[PDB]
Amino acid sequence: ETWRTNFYYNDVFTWSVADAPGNILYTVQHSPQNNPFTAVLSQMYAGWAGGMQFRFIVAGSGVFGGRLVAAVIPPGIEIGPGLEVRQFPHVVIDARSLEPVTITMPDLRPNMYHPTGNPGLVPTLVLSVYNNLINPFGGSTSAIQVTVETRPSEDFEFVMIRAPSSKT
Amino acid sequence: ETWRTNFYYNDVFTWSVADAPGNILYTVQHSPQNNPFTAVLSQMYAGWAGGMQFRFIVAGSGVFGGRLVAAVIPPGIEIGPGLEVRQFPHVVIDARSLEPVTITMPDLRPNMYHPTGNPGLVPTLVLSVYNNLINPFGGSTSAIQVTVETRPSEDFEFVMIRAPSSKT
Amino acid sequence: ETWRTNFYYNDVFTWSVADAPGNILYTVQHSPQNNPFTAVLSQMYAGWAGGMQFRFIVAGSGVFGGRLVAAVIPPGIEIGPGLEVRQFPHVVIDARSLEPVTITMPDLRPNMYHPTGNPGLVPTLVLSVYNNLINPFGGSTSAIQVTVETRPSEDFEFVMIRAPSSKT
Amino acid sequence: ETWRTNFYYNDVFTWSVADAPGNILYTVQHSPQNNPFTAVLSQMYAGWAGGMQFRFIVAGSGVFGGRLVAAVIPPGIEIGPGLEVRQFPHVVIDARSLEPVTITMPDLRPNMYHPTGNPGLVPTLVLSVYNNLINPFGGSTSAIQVTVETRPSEDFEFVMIRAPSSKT
Amino acid sequence: ETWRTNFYYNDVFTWSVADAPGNILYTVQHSPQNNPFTAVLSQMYAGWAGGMQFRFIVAGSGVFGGRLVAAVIPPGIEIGPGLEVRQFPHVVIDARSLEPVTITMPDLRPNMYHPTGNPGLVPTLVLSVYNNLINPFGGSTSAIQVTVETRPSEDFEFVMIRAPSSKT
Amino acid sequence: ETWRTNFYYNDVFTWSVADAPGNILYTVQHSPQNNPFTAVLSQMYAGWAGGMQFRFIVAGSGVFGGRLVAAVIPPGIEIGPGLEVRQFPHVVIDARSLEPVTITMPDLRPNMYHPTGNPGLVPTLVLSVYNNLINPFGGSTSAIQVTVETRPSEDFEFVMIRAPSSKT
Repeated sequence: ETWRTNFYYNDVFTWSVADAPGNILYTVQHSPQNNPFTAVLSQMYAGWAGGMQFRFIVAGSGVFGGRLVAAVIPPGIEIGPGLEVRQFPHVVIDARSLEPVTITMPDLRPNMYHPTGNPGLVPTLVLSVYNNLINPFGGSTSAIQVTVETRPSEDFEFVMIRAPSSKT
Repeated sequence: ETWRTNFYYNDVFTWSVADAPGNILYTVQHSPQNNPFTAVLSQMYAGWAGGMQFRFIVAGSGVFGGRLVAAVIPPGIEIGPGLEVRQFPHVVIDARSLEPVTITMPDLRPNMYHPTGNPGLVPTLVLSVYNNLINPFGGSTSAIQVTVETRPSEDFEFVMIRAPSSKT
Repeated sequence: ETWRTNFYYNDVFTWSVADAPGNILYTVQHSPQNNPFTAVLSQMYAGWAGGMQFRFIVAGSGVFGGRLVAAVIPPGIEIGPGLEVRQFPHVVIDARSLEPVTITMPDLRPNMYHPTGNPGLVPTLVLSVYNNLINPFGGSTSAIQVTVETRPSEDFEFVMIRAPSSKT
Repeated sequence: ETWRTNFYYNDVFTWSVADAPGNILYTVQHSPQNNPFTAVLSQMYAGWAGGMQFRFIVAGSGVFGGRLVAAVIPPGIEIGPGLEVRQFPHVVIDARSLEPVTITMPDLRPNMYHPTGNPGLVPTLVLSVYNNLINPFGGSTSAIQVTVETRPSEDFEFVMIRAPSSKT
Repeated sequence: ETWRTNFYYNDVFTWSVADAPGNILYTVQHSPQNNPFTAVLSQMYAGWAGGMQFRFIVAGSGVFGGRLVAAVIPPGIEIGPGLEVRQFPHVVIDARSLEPVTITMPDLRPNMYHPTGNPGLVPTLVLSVYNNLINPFGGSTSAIQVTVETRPSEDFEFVMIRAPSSKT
Repeated sequence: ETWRTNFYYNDVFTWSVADAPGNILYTVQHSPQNNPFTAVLSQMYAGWAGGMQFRFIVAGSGVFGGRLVAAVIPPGIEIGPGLEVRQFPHVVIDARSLEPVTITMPDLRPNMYHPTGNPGLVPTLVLSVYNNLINPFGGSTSAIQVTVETRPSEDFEFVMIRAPSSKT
């Protein structure tokens, strides 16, 4: 299936020099709505399970400095300013990265599947500043953009086909 | 075990000529209480899992016309007048059927087992009119009866034996 | 895939005693729009190919008489009153049929695939009266209903995945 | 060849309650003209041999009674009112038959092949009343229709290709 | 054949800082005219089929930032400002890329071959801005050049040799 | 065990242009307290042995210059300004390094294990300037940050389980 072999655009956010280390820049809950094609397919099924892959593309240059840290937070843990992302299993993203950086969010769940419309407890992916962005030139450029892309994992699947006009 | 090899009477409902297509005639939630012998056994166990088979016997004649449609609704979907039963996986029941028609309701659940007294989310079986009943003679007979019978499926089982006098 | 293993409701039409033999009661062009689930999937693909199966359920009784004839018309043949359906390859449908009657419409096409939004030349399925309906009782019932259901064939497939928001 | 794998419409006749037992309702001589597609092919050949299959579709209902008898008459036997069809090899056709009844007419001939335009001696298929039609309701319906279809047998063939514009 | 083993110059376009994300910078229809040597060979043949490879060489530097996205659009889809290139299968091109980036455009066609002079429906390759170009120095340089090169794919071929002086 | 398969944050220090070559920037003694998860586990054991891996992430840019040198100092050697780090076995760390640099500190000890609370003689890891940091632009940026991460080695282990409320 071609809809699960390629990465597709999901979202975009901004990283600036003002952001102090430890600040959270981007959070998203695990859901089929985070992919363009799973959102279409979800209207004819009553449940889902499996993980998803995320890919980050940094639109920086070779003169910038600074790093970001991304990690997956298990269900049942409060998300806020006092979260130590750097002490979870994580990956490191550079400002002058030329190749995309990929992190997989597995389906960490206490149930067997997520009902559509009420998935229950789900994991969360959190992006935060590890080292603050620096611009040695000090000109008019004080921020850069990061693009997010997603692709379903190998074990992702739908269950319990249903009528398209039904209500969850 | 003879208590799980034969079909036994569960309920009965009425089908008339006045019922317009799409009207729901009979609904039942998945439960051990839908069989005479599982209801007795349920008083000494604390949990259950597995499916059940349903059998419909139509007390019609060779001059009637009209059809019914039966389907299993997954947990988490609202049941009401605006439910498109004909666009779920279903079976078709005729008014002049001589042989019984059998549909199996599997145990579609997000948990590992159903606690007794609080099973949680369960599937539902829905019977509705597919084509309205017709009587070409137009006499005094305007309704017929349908008998419902049940038998536990192969994978049905009880767990966690408990004292008979305990309270759930 | 459960969306291609079961039959689902498509349409319904009326057959009465007034219809003279040779009259056409129901026609439909070959298209993914004739199935509830292929219509949803067609919004993310740019082409399709393959056949479809049709199933007819007659809501008659044991006292009616009369027969219908159904056939597949190859592309490039005019459809109208002067069409001899009975001299094409066809199937015969009875008024008192208890079991559904199934006919397969293959993908007869001069191209390699059908572009979505402009399929080109396609076959057509035609239903017409073979012997007129008769009611020996002669009461108030002069018409019966026929339900149509569809299921994709084994060789049906989609090609050329595309963005859901694109325009054909 | 698709022209010899399917049944096609040939003719139709009427069966009523007035017809006394032993009356002949339908007769036809063995000929390539009894099939739509052999009639077209016969214009480029000078001879033919082989049998043909006949199929009868009764447009009755479940309340009618009565039976018909069909048999093949060898060449050289006079056909008329004093013909005992019931004492030839025969098949029995019911008024409330749901499935078509098939009889094969073999090529019983004293020659090697039939010249086109002068076949010589040929067999004949005869339909007659075995038990008279009865309508217990006694309303306005006193007759039913029977449709005839044909398909060439396995051993049917043409010989001696000729110019289409020649005269036999 | 050396004419199908090496890349050769096709075209060039301009990328500037003013271009907003989503703007289309370069489009080309699939054709033998996009390669220097297939254009010469096309004057003695009446048809062609097969894909082509494209190669992009960015004349940027190590201080620029920004990315482009390239994708193949199937035949029968409207090309314009409201095209979501980022949600097709695509490749990502960087402003400071040192190595060339290659994308293959297959021959997506509903026919068997493309007649020369009237190929019919053909795919299209589209280049658009994914992240806008940025120059941290902010001097006089506000645009860069991108060179395009092509090479026929393995399955490309010509058919139906014809006189060089004939007219299509 | 996931607590010994991933790197986790330990500390951070500052590197500036003012630091002359040979100056020491960061020193740490070998201890279970240098990892977040070994510090928790150390409260229920009475001894430990084995090495630890260190990882350095430099938050520099592509325009900076300068290098650092890191080495492991055996127990029993005085640590001070007159230490020739460059003439020990060492690794070299660059200011514009994109990938992390890893050095392993083995458990060089004259005993069999380190008692908790009084480990005895232990090795030390020393970071010092090899070539001074340079900023060709000469703007307001005169310092960069270096992040330190740790992960236990393969041969690290605890011994002699003890009551959590005991005192060493």
